[PDB]
Amino acid sequence: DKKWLGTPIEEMRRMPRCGIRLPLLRPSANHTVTIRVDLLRAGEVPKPFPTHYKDLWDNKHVKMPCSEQNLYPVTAGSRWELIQTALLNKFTRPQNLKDAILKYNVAYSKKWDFTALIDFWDKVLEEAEAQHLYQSILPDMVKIALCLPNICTQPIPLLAAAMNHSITMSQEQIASLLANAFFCTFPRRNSSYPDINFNRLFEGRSSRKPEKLKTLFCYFRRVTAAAPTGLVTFTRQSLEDFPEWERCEKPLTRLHVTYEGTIEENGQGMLQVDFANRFVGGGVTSAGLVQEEIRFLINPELIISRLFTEVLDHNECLIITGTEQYSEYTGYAETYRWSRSHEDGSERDDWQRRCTEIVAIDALHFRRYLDQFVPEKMRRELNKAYCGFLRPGVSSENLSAVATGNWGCGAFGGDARLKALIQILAAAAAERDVVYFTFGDSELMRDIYSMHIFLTERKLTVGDVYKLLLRYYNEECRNCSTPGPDIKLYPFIYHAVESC
Ligand SMILES: Cn1c2c(c(=S)n(C)c1=O)N[C@H](SCCN1CCOCC1)N2
Repeated sequence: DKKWLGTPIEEMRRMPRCGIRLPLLRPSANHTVTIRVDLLRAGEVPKPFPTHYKDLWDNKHVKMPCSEQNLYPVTAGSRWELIQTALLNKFTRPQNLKDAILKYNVAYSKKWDFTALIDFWDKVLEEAEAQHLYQSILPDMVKIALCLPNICTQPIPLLAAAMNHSITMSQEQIASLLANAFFCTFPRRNSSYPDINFNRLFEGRSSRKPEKLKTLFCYFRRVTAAAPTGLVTFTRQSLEDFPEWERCEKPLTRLHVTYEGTIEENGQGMLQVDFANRFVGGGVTSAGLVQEEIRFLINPELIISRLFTEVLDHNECLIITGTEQYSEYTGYAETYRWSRSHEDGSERDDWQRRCTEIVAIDALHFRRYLDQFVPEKMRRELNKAYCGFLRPGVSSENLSAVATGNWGCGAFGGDARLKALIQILAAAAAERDVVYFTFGDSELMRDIYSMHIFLTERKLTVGDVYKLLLRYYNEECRNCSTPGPDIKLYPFIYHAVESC
């Protein structure tokens, strides 16, 4: 019968109910704000700040395609003018769009294949849908792209390694930027930053790509038909000091665990985990289609993090507040399908951000299964998850539950039961409750619940549990001569505590 165990999800903290009173929104040395805060009003499109376009072309800011420094060989010409001339042409066939995009990407005319785009337009879409694409949706996308200098007036700093910095920008500004990424307009982006131009979406034979395309066009149709009115914050967070895990005296927090539901639907208002690549977004603009890529497609405002977010080091994460859901889907990887348009019902905070908080924390890839039991590797994951969960200067009463699942399992070779306990410990250290979705695995739900209530009823601390993990490594893994150990982790823990 039972679909969930533990503390009722109803009893877990959610935004906006649990939220702090936000301080007044204002630009500072660690907070770039690209709109007029004095004109920010519910239901109104934000006004860019500053009024006129200002340009920075350097190694600390986004290089905007509309910069006067974006040049091409003719003598130097303005590539932004070239871009306008190429994209301001009628499209009636997919070749026309390929040819347009290549005019200002000439070096790539033999490298970039547009097969997935051609197949999408010709062999996937209905003729009426193809007609709406080229008569309406693509021209509306060109227009919002070419409007970039009036929209995105303020230089956008890169979220570089080791920076603790926030960018708050309008959903409209994002739309402009992402329309540019679709048309592959971002200069010098074709090494420690993810891809942002969408050229790899158009390439290859793949049945994923039509579905990706449908998801993104669903977004593009919405935001070019009627401007979104809210804001989005992107915060790179980088911690210097990490807990001494073996000395940590904090108790475990509450747990709800279920084999039904999703982070995104059932974890509304909670800190939602993105099972990230260290290049945020992973394969979203290319071949990937699992948990991160899906989330970046149905909430495409996440994709713009790729424009400005340097690859995550071990002590870093990216926290994104206010992205909106535009699509629903079914399946994943080979069975992923775009279903329909989604009307996001989320409330907005006092900064006009959707009450949706997503954190990108990248797990390690374990080519050898036992490697993740090595203390250094356990600590690495604990500290990554901890950095992703901690909100310095906020009381625990005001922190939502963490909504997560089988982080780093799948292609990355994580043990689900180890990673569950890791996330439980990190959450406990950050003084947050845990809502854990096992994604159909009822046995995993029962196991995580059983271990959690076992440790809770015996009042073991974070440190107590971590020490038991070290004992597991020292007795069962270290001098282990086979691919897996003699005894599994949870049984080992039960026997070791029940032995005391
Ligand atoms: C929406 N969603 C969701 C997943 C999870 S685990 N949860 C909790 C969730 O809410 N996986 C996916 S697709 C990739 C499947 N692999 C399953 C094993 O783990 C790694 C990844 N989508």
